[PDB]
Amino acid sequence: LSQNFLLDLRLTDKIVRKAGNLTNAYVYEVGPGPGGITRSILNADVAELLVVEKDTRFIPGLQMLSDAAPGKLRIVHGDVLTFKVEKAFSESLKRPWEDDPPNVHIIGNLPFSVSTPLIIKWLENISCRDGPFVYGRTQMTLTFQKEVAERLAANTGSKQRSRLSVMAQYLCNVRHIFTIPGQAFVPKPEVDVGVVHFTPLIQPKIEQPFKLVEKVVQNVFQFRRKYCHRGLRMLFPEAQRLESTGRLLELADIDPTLRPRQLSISHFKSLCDVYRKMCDEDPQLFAYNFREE
RNA sequence: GGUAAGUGUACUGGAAAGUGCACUUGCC
Repeated sequence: LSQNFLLDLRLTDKIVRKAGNLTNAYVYEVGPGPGGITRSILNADVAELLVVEKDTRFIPGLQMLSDAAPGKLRIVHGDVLTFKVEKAFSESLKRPWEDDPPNVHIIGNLPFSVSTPLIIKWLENISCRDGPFVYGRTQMTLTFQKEVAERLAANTGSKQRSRLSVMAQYLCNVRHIFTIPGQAFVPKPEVDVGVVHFTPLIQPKIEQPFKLVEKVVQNVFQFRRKYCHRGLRMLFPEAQRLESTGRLLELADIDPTLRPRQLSISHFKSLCDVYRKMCDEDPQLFAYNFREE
């Protein structure tokens, strides 16, 4: 539940500029409380604004706008996590993948406790081209915490280079655009808020299943300041770990003295592609959870 | 020594913050 509100008509209006030209668009907004952005979206001449809101306190104020803008704002009382936007718009709007993005957009100012699990849920959806991505390469404009925004957009060798960097950037073009200060919200939180734009890639930079990249990225990054080989080890049961780790790094041409923050997405394609071949040869390797064995 | 803030720093795929460490400022 949200307890810090963005109501500056200057900042909500600037968020919807960064989403692009929406002048006949079908927009799905997830966050809206006081509808600050909601008002900003409707003044952009969208075709429809679909809006989901769990908190009932905000729905009378959203109806306030479904009448000041008749035939423009569809309201839904619901949970953005259970809600299926795959069926919220017509099949006529579905563009192919190797086309341009569709006329469907996601804009969102969720609580960070909702938006952080959800961006990963949506990243898996991009992988499977289902979910919000039945329409094609649906773009999304979301608010994360200043720090989380930088991790999604971080390049190699930087300090915010985390798991979220690779899980996002291999599937999406990611632009951390600007950062609103906490003082602009009401009441003020003890954090700053970043704004990030996602555009799904026609060809992902790793073509492996999402759960496979997940596992490689999770193990590379689990020991954070150390040699990246400290983490890649744990993909392999102890009995084969010495030989399977050396074979992994050598075939992928990875320097084991590299740190997790130093590995390009190219390095992950090589690690993932070779790890994919190891699981094809040993059908019971992929399930090795080192945490107990 | 115990404690609580603040600052810096490290980490977080469950970040409107949290935790470790260092220093500073107060207190017991």
